[PDB]
Amino acid sequence: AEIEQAKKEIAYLIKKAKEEILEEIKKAKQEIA
Amino acid sequence: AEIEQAKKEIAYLIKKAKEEILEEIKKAKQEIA
Amino acid sequence: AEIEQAKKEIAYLIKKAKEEILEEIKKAKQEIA
Amino acid sequence: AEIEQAKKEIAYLIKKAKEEILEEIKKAKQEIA
Ligand SMILES: [Yb+2]
Ligand SMILES: [Yb+2]
Ligand SMILES: [Yb+2]
Ligand SMILES: [Yb+2]
Repeated sequence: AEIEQAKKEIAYLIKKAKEEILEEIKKAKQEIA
Repeated sequence: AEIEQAKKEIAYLIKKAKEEILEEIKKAKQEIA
Repeated sequence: AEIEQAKKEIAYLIKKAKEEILEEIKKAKQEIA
Repeated sequence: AEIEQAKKEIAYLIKKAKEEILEEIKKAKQEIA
């Protein structure tokens, strides 16, 4: 089930990227405001 | 049509990530400026 | 060549998301600083 | 191994996008705060 495996891997990369970006926006906000 | 289904799922994850990130930038902007 | 087509479509979505997010960070920066 | 190649290409695009966005948040932070 390689198609599904590739999708799973991509989804995990998106989930990690999203979370790190949201964290960094929030932490910048907290530093400034 | 598994290839298309995987693409659809990935596209939805990107769309959600994009929207949440843009929202959080705008809300930070509004808090500061 | 459906695999390649799906990749092309995903790549375009990432490129649009990246560009919009970078634009919005820069415009927020310009408003504040 | 086209499925794996497409996954590799997508992963690289995500990695570049993530890194550029995180850099730009940090640099904005540094300019303001
Ligand atoms: Yb987190
Ligand atoms: Yb929204
Ligand atoms: Yb642009
Ligand atoms: Yb870097």
